[PDB]
Amino acid sequence: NASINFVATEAHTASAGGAKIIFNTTNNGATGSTEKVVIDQNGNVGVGVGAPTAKMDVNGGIKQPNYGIISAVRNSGGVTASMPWTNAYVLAHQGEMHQWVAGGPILQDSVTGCNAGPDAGVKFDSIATSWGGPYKVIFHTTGSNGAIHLEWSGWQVSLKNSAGTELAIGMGQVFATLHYDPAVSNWRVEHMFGRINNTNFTCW
Amino acid sequence: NASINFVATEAHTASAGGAKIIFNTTNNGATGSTEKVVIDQNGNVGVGVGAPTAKMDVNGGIKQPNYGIISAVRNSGGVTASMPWTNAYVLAHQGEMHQWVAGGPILQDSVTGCNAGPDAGVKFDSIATSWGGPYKVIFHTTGSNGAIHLEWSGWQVSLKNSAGTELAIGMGQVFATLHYDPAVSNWRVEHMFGRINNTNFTCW
Amino acid sequence: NASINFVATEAHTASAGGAKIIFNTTNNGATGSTEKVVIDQNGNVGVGVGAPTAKMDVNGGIKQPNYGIISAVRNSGGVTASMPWTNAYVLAHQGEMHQWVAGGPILQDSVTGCNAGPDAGVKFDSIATSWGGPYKVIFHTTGSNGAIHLEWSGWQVSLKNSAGTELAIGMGQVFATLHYDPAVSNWRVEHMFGRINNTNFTCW
Repeated sequence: NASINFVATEAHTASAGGAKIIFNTTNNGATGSTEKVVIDQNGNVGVGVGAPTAKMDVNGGIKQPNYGIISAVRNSGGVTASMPWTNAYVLAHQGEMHQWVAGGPILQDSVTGCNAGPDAGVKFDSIATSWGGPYKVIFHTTGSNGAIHLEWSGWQVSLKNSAGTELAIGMGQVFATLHYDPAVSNWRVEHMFGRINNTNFTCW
Repeated sequence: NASINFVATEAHTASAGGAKIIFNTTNNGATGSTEKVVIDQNGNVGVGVGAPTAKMDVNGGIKQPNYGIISAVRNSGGVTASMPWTNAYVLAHQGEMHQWVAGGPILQDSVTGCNAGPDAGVKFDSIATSWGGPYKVIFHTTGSNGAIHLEWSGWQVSLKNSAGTELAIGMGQVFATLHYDPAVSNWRVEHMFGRINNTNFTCW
Repeated sequence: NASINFVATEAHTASAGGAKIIFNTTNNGATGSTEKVVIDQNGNVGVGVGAPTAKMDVNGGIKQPNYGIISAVRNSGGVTASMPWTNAYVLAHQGEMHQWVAGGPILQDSVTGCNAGPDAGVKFDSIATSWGGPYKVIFHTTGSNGAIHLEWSGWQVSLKNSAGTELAIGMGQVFATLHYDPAVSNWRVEHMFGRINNTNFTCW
C-alpha cells in the first residue's frame, strides 16, 4: 500500500492553518506503509527525515549520473576534447553541480590557453585506473559560451612538460576551467592548477 | 496530463504488500505522460531514475542558489564582512551544504584570528572575474555562534602580506573557517590555508 | 491546508498537452497555501523554485547525515578502522556522495598500502576539535570490495612519520582512497595525499 496524506502541523482555530504533505509506501515484505517523504509546512523536503531543517534533507546518499572521463588537449597535434555535454546543454544548465567517480582527466593547452604561469604548457595526463577518483563539475559561462569548473583527485597521473617529458607520476589533483572556444570549434583549458605527488603546478 | 499512481512492487498474497508512488507528467509537445519521479518501496527517491539505489537519485544536475561573493577582512582598517546569511540563519541550518559559482572571497585577520602559523596576517584578495570559481560552504557552529567552512578555487587571486605587499597573483584556492564573533559584532576568519599559484599559505 | 494540483504548462488543442504537478502547503500561522514543490513537464524538480532549470533545483541548503569521524590505521600495533558503513552497504550504494562536518580522520598504512611514494608510512593524525571540517565521501569499488574516496580539510592535524615523530601540526587536508581488504578483515588506506600547513605529503 502507498498513500499521500495532508496533515495539520499546528492547532487550527480558523478553518485554515499549517499543514504538510506526507508520502507513505510499504517496504517489500512489509504489511504496513511507513512515511518516506515529507513536504513540510515551511516547504522543506525531508527524505527519510520527518522534521527536516534543510530545504532538501536527505537521510542517505545522493547519486548523479556517471559522466565518464573528461579530456581537453590542445598541443602540436591539434585540438581534441571529450566532453559529455554540448555547449548548448551547459549554457542551458548554469549553476548545476555534478559529482561522480571515474578515471582522471587529460588536460593541456600548450598553444595559447595554459602556456603561461609557472608551469606553462604542462599536461595533466591521467592514467585510467580501477581506483579513479571523484570529479566535481559545475556549469558556468564566459558570457557567450559554455564553461565548466572541474575538480578531480586520484590515481594515477603523469605530469608531463610541453615536450612530453614526464616530470612526475603518482597521485594527482587538478582544478581546471574549460570553455567551448568557437575559434577552434572545441573545448579548451583556460587555466588550471593542482599537484602531482608533492609537486604543485600552475598554468594559465 | 499529469497523474500520481500507486504501484505494487512485488506479488501481494495478503491484501498488503510492497508498493511505490510514481509521478507522471507530459512533456510540452507530447501527448502521453511519462514517469518523472518515484518514491520507491524502500523510500529511495528517483528523479528520472526508475529503480533508484540512492536515497536521492538524480538523473541530471543539482542546482542551489547563487550566494554571491563572500568576504571577511579584519585589519588595521577595522572589521568588515559580506556574508549572505545571518548568524541566526546559519545556526538554524546546521550541516547544510551550498555550492555555486562566483567571484572569489576576500579573507584576512591580521589583528588576532589568522595572524599565527607560517603566513600570519596574509590577505587572500580575490579579484572578481567573469571566470570566478566554485564555492562550497557548509554550516557549522562554535557551540554558541554560527560558523562556516568555506572552500573556493579559481581566477584571479592576489596574495598580500599584512602590509599590503603583493606576494603573488594568479590562480587561488582557499579553505577557510569563519565564525560570527560577538566581541567584534561580525564574521571573522579563524583559520585558513590554500595556495596562490604554486605557493602554499597557512594561517591560524 | 495542503493540496496537489495538476497544471497545464502550455495551450492544449488536442485534449492532451504539457502539464506539471505542484505541491502546496500552508506555512504555520498562514491561512493560504503556497506552492512548495513542482515536478515540471520536463521532469525537473523545483523545491522553492517555480520554473526549475536543473533536474533537482533546490532554493536552499542540502543536508545529509552526520557520519562521524572516519579512521583507518594499519601500523605495528595492528589493523584498526572506524567506518560508519559496512562493506556490503558501500557496494550496494555505488556512486553516492556524502558531505558532513566532523573531526578529521586518522589515516595510515605503514605496513604495505601507504608506505611508498615521497612520504611512505606517515600518519594523518587529526585531533578532534569543535571546529572540525567538512568530509566528502563517495562510494566506489575495487571490483570486488567496497572502496571510498574521502576528502577532509580542517583543524587540527598532526602529521607524524612512521616512527611516531610529529613532523608538523596545524591545518590539515587529505584526499585518501580506502578499501575493505579481506586479507586483513578491515578497511585500509590504499593511497592518500594532502598537506599539513604548507607541507605537502604523498603516499601510496
